[PDB]
Amino acid sequence: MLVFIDDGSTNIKLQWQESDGTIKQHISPNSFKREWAVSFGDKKVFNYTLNGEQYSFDPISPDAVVTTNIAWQYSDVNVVAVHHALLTSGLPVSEVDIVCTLPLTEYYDRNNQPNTENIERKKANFRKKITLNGGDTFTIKDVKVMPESIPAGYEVLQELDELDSLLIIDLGGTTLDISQVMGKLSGISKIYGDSSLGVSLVTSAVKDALSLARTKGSSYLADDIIIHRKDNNYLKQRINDENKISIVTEAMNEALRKLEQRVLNTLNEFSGYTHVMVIGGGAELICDAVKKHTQIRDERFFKTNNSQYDLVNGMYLIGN
Amino acid sequence: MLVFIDDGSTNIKLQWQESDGTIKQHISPNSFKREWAVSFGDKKVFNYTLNGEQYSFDPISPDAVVTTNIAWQYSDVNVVAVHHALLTSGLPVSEVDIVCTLPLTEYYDRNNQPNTENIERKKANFRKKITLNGGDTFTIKDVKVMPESIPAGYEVLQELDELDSLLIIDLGGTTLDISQVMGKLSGISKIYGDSSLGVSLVTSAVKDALSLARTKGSSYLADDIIIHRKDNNYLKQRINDENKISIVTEAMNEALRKLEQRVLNTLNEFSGYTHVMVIGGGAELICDAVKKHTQIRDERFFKTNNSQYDLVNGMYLIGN
Ligand SMILES: Nc1nc2c(ncn2[C@@H]2O[C@H](COP(=O)(O)OP(=O)(O)O)[C@@H](O)[C@H]2O)c(=O)[nH]1
Ligand SMILES: Nc1nc2c(ncn2[C@@H]2O[C@H](COP(=O)(O)OP(=O)(O)O)[C@@H](O)[C@H]2O)c(=O)[nH]1
Ligand SMILES: [Mg+2]
Ligand SMILES: [Mg+2]
Ligand SMILES: [Mg+2]
Ligand SMILES: [Mg+2]
Repeated sequence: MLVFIDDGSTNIKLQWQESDGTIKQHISPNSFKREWAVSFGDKKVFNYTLNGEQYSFDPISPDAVVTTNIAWQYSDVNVVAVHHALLTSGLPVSEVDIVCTLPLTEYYDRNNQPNTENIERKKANFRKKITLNGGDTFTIKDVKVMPESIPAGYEVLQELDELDSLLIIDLGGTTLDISQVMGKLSGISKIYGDSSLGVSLVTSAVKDALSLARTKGSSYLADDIIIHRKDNNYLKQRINDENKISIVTEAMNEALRKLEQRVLNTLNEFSGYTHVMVIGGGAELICDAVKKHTQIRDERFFKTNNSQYDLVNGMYLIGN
Repeated sequence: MLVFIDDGSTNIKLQWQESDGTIKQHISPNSFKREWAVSFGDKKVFNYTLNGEQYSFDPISPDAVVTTNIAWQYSDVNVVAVHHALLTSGLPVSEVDIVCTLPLTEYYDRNNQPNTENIERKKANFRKKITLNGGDTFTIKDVKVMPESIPAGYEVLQELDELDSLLIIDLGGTTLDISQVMGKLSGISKIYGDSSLGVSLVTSAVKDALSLARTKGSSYLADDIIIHRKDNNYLKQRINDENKISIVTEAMNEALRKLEQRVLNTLNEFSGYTHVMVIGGGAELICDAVKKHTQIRDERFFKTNNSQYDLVNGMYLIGN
C-alpha cells in the first residue's frame, strides 16, 4: 500500500487509492501531548511510545508553542502524528510505503537546489520505532520526499510553455510560502517562504473575539465561523447564542486584511509569471485580493474548492 | 448587470461578475412565511408584498410541506426568494437581467423537447411586481431560462466526441434528477427525474436523531453534522454536548444507504454512457457509490468540490 502524506504542522493530509478504485482523502491534526491519556471507561485513547517518550493524541491540546514548526518536520511528534493519521484513516494496519513533504525552504537551499541533508533527515525520522498501547501500529517501509508547492501545480505546469511560469501561493496554518516555476518544470525561478503568518492569525482573532479557550477544542467552532463568515444566516445560529457577530466579523476582517496585505507585499517581489495558483487551507481567505491585484486572465488563475488537499492530490497524481 | 440564478426550491444560488473581475457566488435559502415580520428593535427584517400578499424572510420557517415543490417554480414565493437573494448578495439595487432554471422535466416534455409553455410561464412569473418595506428592490428586466443539469456538464460535453455521452447525476434538496447527453450537445439520450428523495432525507434523519426543532433554524447544525460525518474530532465538539454520535451516525448511514440504493437502481435504467458527472448539494453523499458501481475510468468521472454551484457556474460560463 502507498500513502501520500502532506504532513503539515497544523494538519496531516492523506491520500491513497483502495482496490475498488475509490480514492480516499483523510485529515488528522497535529495535536499530541507528551504523556499518555488515562481512560477509566470505554473512551478510546491513543497512547504511543517513541524514542522512549510517551505521547498521546490530545483533543484539547493548548494552542500554545506557536513558534518553530520547522523543527517539527524532523521531530518525534511528527512521527506520532503520521502514525496517528494512518491509524485513524480507515486503512487496515499494514506495511506501507509513503511519500511525505518538506516545506519549500527546507527541501531547497538558497540556490533552489535539493537540500540532500534535510531530505535524508526526513526519511530517517520515520525509522524511529513506535508502539501503541492496546493495538498494532502501521509499519513504515519506503519513504520518498517531495517538496511542498510544486506537486500542487504540476498538472498545470505540464501544460505551460517553458517560458511561461506559474506563481504558486500557499497559505497554511502558520506560514505563507510562494514559489514561481517555469512551464513543464523547466526550472524554479524564485521561492519566498514566510513563517510569520498563517491562517492561525485569523483563528486566534476569532477565539479572542468570542473569548474561547485557546485549545484545539475550539478550533472547529472558529474554523466554521471563518468559513461561513459571509453567511449571516449560519452565523446567526452558530455564534455562542449572543450576537457578538459584529465584534467577531470585525476581528476576522482585521486579520484577513493583514494576510491580504502580506501576500500583496510579497507578490511585488515576483515578476514575469503568466499564471497564478492559490493553495493550502487558507486559499479562500486571500484568493480575491490576489486575483484583484494580479494582471492575469480568469483562464490563467487557478483555485480549487478543496484547497487544503491540493498538494497531497498533486503528489498522488504524480507518484501513484 | 447580468445575474445567473439557479433558483432551486431549497436554496437559490447566484453567480455574477462585477468590474474588478472578481467572480462572486451567493446562496440564499427558500424560507419565507406568508406574513410580515415584526421588529420592535433594530433587527433588520425583510417584508415584501407581491401579487397582493405579504411575505417575509423567516429564519426558522417550519420544514413542513414536503409535497409539490414543482409548482414552487412558478410561485409568488419563488419571485420573493429570488428578489431576497438579490437583496442579500451585496450587489447594489439596480435593474438586472437574469437567467433562471427549470428542472429537467419541467424544461423538457416527454419527447425531450423544450416545453415552451413552461418556459414562458417561468419568464412571466418574474414580471409580478414586488415591494420591500423600508427599501428599494431590484428590478428584473430580461429573463432567460436554462434547463437544469445540462449547463453543468457543458464544459465537459464540448470535449466529448458526438458518439460519447455524459451521465449527469444531480442530487438536490428534494429531488434526484439524471440525464444522459451526447458529446458536443448532439442530443439528449434520456432524462429520469425523481421527486421522491433528496438531501432532506438525511437532514430529516439527523434532526430526528438529535430531536432538533423541525425548522430552518436547525438546518445549519444538521448540515454540519452531515458534512463532517467522517470526522469524529469535529463531531465530538459539535454534537449537543452529549454522545449520540453513535445514534446520529446510525441514522445518517441509513438515509445515505437509501439515497445510494435509489441512485444505483435508477442508474440501471441508463446505458452506453462513457463519462459520469455528479452534481448538486448532495453530490458528496452519493459519489462513492456511483463511482464504485460504474465501469468508468477516473479520468472520465467528474465531481467538483463545490457541487451546489456546478449548475449556476456552468450557466455563467455559457452566458456571461
Ligand atoms: N477558511 C478556511 N480554512 C480552511 C479550509 N480548509 C482548511 N482550512 C484550515 O486552514 C488551516 C490551514 O491548514 P493547512 O493549509 O492544511 O496547512 P498545514 O498543516 O500548515 O499544511 C487549518 O487550520 C485548516 O483547518 C477552507 O476551505 N477555508
Ligand atoms: N452534505 C452536503 N450537503 C451540501 C453541500 N453543499 C450543499 N449542501 C446541501 O445540500 C442540499 C441540496 O442543495 P441544492 O442541491 O443546492 O439544491 P436545490 O435548491 O434543490 O437545488 C442543501 O440542504 C444544501 O445545504 C455539501 O458539500 N455537502
Ligand atoms: Mg501545508
Ligand atoms: Mg511535511
Ligand atoms: Mg438544484
Ligand atoms: Mg429554478
